[PDB]
Amino acid sequence: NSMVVEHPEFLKAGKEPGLQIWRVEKFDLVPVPTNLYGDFFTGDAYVILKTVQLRNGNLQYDLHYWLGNECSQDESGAAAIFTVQLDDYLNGRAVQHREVQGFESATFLGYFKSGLKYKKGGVASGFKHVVPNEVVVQRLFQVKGRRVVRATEVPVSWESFNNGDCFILDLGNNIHQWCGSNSNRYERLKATQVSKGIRDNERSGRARVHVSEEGTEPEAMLQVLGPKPALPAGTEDAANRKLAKLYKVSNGAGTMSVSLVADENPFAQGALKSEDCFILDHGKDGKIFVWKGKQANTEERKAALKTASDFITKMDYPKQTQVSVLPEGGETPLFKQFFKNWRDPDQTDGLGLSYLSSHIANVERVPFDAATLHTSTAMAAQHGMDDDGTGQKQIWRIEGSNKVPVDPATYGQFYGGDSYIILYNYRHGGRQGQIIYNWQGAQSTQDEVAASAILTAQLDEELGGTPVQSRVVQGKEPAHLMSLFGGKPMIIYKGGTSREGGQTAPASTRLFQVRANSAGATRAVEVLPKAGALNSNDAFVLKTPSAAYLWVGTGASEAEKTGAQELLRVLRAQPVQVAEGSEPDGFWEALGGKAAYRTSPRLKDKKMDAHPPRLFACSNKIGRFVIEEVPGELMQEDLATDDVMLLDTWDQVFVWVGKDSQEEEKTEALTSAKRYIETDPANRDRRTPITVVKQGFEPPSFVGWFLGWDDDYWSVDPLDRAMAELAA
Repeated sequence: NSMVVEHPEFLKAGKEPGLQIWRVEKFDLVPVPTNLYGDFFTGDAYVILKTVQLRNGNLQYDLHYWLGNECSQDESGAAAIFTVQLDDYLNGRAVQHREVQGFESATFLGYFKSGLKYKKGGVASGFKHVVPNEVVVQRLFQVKGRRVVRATEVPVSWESFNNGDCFILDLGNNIHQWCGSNSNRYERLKATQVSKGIRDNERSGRARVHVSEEGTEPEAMLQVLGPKPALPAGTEDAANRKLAKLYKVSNGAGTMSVSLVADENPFAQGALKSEDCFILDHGKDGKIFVWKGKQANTEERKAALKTASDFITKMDYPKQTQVSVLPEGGETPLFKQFFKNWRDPDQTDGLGLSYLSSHIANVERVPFDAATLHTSTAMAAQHGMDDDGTGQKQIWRIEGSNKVPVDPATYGQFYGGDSYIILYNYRHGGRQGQIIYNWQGAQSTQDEVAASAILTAQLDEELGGTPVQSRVVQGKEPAHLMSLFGGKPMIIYKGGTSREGGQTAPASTRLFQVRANSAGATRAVEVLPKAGALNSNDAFVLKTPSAAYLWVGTGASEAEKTGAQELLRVLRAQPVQVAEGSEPDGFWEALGGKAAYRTSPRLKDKKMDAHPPRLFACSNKIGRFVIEEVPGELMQEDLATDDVMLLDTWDQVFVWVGKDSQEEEKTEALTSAKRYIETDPANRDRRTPITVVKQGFEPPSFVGWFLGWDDDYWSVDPLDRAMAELAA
């Protein structure tokens, strides 16, 4: 028998986007009924194929296998086997995931946003997944977790209960949802999904969800559980993110040994040879990766999962540690970010990259258009532009502990010796909002940098606590800030001061980098006058006592050319146009010789593919900084009013502060972002802009990342809503 006859579900999954789940039953793959996706037997293992459509129309595969806690070695064996052999039928191009009950990957978790159910039983005890009528049930689920929401089947007893969690006592025609007196309001909201899911999927709409809390339990509940005793209380990353090591493997074709190849990230991409397999160990953060070179032998590549196991044992890591195997050419963004500038040899041509993260597979890529920007929060988000930047603005320089108004004639020029506050009014949709930019010169004195931080916060306070607050550090201006100065470029000088006090004298030979954005606005950044500071993508202006050069890189467009000559006007010099590759030698001598610089192009449109937006909740309690990734598609729902969240684009880190989060959390908003940035395994630029945003006053460049954003969402308490209209 063929396999495509016999697993025709496999044919569809191989050919259509969607999700397919089989349960391993006596060394066979048996489809799980669709409306039960999310239900898992704790004594079994399963195989999960997610098929994503790529944008060029091609299909991309994530294979996961999932082991329950009461799984036999032989069950998990089969699951591993099918995983390897399925990847085989898909021409070695799938990404493989080992997933363990309780600690499955953020990717895995994202497939099930009604949540997971972990049921008692398995094949060995004669249990199946089966809907067809005839339902005499008596089950108890403990619902636990805030973003990751898991419902675990537990003994039908008050001993199973506690004050801090939610419980569902499934009784067939009637589902009883119960909430601990110490259960937080957001957790109850989540538990309602589970209940509703049991009503809709398992009881085909026809059953009553009855909801209650301690002291108000129904007769039905009291009848099966007995009279209620006193219950106990509840049981709910760090700086283990930063460090990772890379290893070469010898023998999956025999017995495991490994060599250290890099002891600190970021790693050199060239360390990854095709003839071999490598392990990237991030085990202290709960994850390891296996990378298969396209040239490693078959014995080797088909033994990847086994190799991962051995490594976890050899290093004495927890058994629930996550494992990912990746084929050469099919690396995931999280993998590639461990390396110095990942360049996949082709990829400026083509739509997309190595991998499309499942959680943005749906996002329609909208190009930049100033005239329709005011209509597209999608475009706002995708381009980091809250508006076209032509609205009213005030600019101050910090002198001592005061805001001093900058000369309106010089709006656009910023000195590295100073620190600035720009107050900006933006307009998008039909609604108005405010942004306060805090620009910190690389040479500004600590007293003044700090003064500008405090003054920023005080301006926000007195503008009613609502403006967006954005810290930017010299040389890393966010896209929107550049676009605030008519058609002129934002000019940034290495380090003088514009204050009345003390004008200085300009340096003898000065080099400026002129970089443009999606919107065509440019910024000219003064840099060290060395050839090693050159870039093929941008225009450059070099000023020497002798003359003035306007060097135009082969990547540079019209916008960069025109931006550069507007700067030449400011410097009061006369340009000498000079194309890259064929330059007068008076130029090369002005830079002190010719060394090598950067030629490889920038990601531009593919930035989103390489670095999809990721949402985290973060927390300080215990004097320990802890973060939790929220899995799957970014939803407004995921923004809990008693939380401080982080939306990480690549270019910026938004921190969202909920109205009901704690004081220390709200005032640590900035430091939290800095800590998230400091600890990232990618070695993020410490200058990365941070933008603090308030619940109910989010800007377009933020809301535009969540499809389904509704502005009245918070007017009625979220839990009060879900109570009535969603359930019964």
